[PDB]
Amino acid sequence: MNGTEGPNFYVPFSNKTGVVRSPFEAPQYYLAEPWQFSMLAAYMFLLIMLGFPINFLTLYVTVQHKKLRTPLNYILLNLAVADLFMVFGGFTTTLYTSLHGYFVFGPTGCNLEGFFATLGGEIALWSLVVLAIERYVVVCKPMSNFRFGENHAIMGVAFTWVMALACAAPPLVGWSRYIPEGMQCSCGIDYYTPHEETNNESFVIYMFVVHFIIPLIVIFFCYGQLVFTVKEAAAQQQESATTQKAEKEVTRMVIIMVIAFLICWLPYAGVAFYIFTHQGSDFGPIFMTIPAFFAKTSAVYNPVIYIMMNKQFRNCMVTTLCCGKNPLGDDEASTTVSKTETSQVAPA
Repeated sequence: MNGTEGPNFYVPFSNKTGVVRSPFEAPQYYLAEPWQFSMLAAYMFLLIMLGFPINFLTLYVTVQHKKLRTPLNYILLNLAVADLFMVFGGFTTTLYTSLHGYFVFGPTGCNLEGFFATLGGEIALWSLVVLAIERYVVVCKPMSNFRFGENHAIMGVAFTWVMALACAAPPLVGWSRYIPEGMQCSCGIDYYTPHEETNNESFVIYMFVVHFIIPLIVIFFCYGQLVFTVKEAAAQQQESATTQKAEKEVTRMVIIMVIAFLICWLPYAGVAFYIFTHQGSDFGPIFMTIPAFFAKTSAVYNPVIYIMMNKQFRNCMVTTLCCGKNPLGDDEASTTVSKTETSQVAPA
């Protein structure tokens, strides 16, 4: 093979020189400099330092605050949870793996990186499939009476977790295993070899069709059906008594989360596919590695988006720090939500 294969792994590098050992048992410092793996070791550490306290902050604020109860805040809390799963779970393995330069926990450590990432990566995706259908019913209106209430929020969150576990789990009972990637610090599904002992040429097609390409058509469909109804446009301080202005401000954030998804995943999906088509071709370590760790900023953007645009949530998380007794003058145009302050608006 152009790229070396293993019984339970695959190192993308030539072995005519005769240096390649198992990423589980041995290091991989022939793929790069002695301080090149320190990048990843410092990258994961400085990412987990900003991943945990933002996801835990989002978790602390959303549940403690009242007005934040629509499917908007349920699903984006589900993401904050799904993202915190990664920072504490899958990211800590690859931090400790990148600290040594190889999976010190064995082939089990490959799963910790490959399980939490594939799990959290799909909850990031299928959340947008729930949020895509939310725009479809309330805005485009096939059924004008129907609207996503609190019931469909939890069924949406429950729906996201079922799809993620139907992708991440199956690899662990004789199906396509997780194999180290590039510098062998990130660990993803074996699309590197036609390992027909465990259906590595077959099972890879399952995830790229069911757990990927269908969702993006669903999101481009709802974004596409909004060719007439709600195109990219703006409005003043309030509309429909501070309803449609705040509602359309969420519509931005719903179909902005798909924009950020496409930026922080296509790069991995393009390279991961490039290796399936070319099964064991002549490609280097850096070519594949960057994609993976680049893509491992999905445990931070969903919180950032949930904060940055939505002014309904901006004023909420600030109040938890000090705990005051009344709202600011600029406000949100629909009363700001706080722990012991004005989380209230009389409906009209």
